[PDB]
Amino acid sequence: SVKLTMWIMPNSDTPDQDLLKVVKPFTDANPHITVEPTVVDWSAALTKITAAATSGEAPDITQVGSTWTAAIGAMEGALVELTGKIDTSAFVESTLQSAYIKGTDKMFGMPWFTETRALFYRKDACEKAGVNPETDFATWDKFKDALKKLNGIEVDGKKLAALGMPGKNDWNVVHNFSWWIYGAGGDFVNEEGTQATFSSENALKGIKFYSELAVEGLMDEPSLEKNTSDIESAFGDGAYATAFMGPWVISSYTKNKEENGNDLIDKIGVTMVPEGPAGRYAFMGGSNLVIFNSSKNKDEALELLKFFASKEAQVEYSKVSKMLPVVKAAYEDPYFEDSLMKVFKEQVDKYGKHYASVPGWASAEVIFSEGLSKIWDNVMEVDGAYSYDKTVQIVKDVESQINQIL
Ligand SMILES: OC[C@H]1O[C@@H](O[C@H]2[C@H](O)[C@@H](O)[C@H](O)O[C@@H]2CO)[C@H](O)[C@@H](O)[C@@H]1O
Repeated sequence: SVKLTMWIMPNSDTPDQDLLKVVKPFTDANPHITVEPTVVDWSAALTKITAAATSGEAPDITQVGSTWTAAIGAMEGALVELTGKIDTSAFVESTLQSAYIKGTDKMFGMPWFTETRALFYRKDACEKAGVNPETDFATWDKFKDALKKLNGIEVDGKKLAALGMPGKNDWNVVHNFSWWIYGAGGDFVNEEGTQATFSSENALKGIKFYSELAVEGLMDEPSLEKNTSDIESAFGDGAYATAFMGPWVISSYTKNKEENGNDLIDKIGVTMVPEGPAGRYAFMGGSNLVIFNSSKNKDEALELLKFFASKEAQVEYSKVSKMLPVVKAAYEDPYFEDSLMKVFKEQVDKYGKHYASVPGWASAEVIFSEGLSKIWDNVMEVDGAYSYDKTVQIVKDVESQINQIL
């Protein structure tokens, strides 16, 4: 029979089992097609996918970060063009921007799932600090005042940091700055996506406001030396009062309770990111699916992508992974009325903003990760006292690099 291979990026402790649970109805209905997933770590995925495209040794299908689709699709003869092959009228319209190469009419990926980053908070810590989560995180200024109340108060048998966020180089370095830049009134690029603009006065204002939360002692400075994975685990172990995280962590914390009784899942809530002077904006990300032009089973590969876009598969994928569907009909299922999941859906719908879907963006994220993390080294006073002037110089240099890539 036809043996389809596909690469997936992990966001759970059992990536392959989860995937096989979703595709079992497809293999049942199509007995002559089998699906075998192979996990590729996030840090290695961009290089591994790029090498697969240029060399011609690839699986049939791979997951791709939504923000990388245009970079891979723009590579001569790398991907099967999907424009006209997938019925996109059933998708959440906003999810389609990252499936195309901006400015062209060429679609090289299919939207698979969506995610955003929301504000997790500890209900018990807020009660002790006199913070009302419903209202006190609503704006930048209220958020900062709430962190001041939370900072260093003893909950149970430890002093909690008010906000825990990672600072080490991973792909989330830029994502975690994005909505602060947006909320300040700035953007990474011009409307056309051909010019970097995050050294504007407003972009710098958002960068300054967020990074100086750590200067002012409201962020756990030691956590800035760690990556997203470590902060997610630390929050699940009760280390912080608040953290901005994606919805998949809810699955981790639920499993922690089942496996050892860690009750952390029972004393957290989630609210939308605080509103800045520009209005409310949120990070919109997720992943798409692509078919390698080197595939010798392109017919079956397209059948499988269409399955992943089916309502039933979209609903089941969200339940197992906690990611958000990209297909409108999936939200008819009552599972999405859950008090935590509804926050993520409302936030990405009303306020979600995705990066420009341009071929150079994937390369830009490499530079963003290496460049913007130097801001956290400035805050940590590794090499000299903190200085906003140094942050400005870092951002100017990064902007010059990104302009050259674009
Ligand atoms: O920037 C690449 C890619 O990142 C995606 O977020 C990932 C993140 O990179 C990873 O470290 C974390 O553990 O999981 C998240 C969600 O899968 C983001 O969703 C994409 O839009 C983006 O293209």
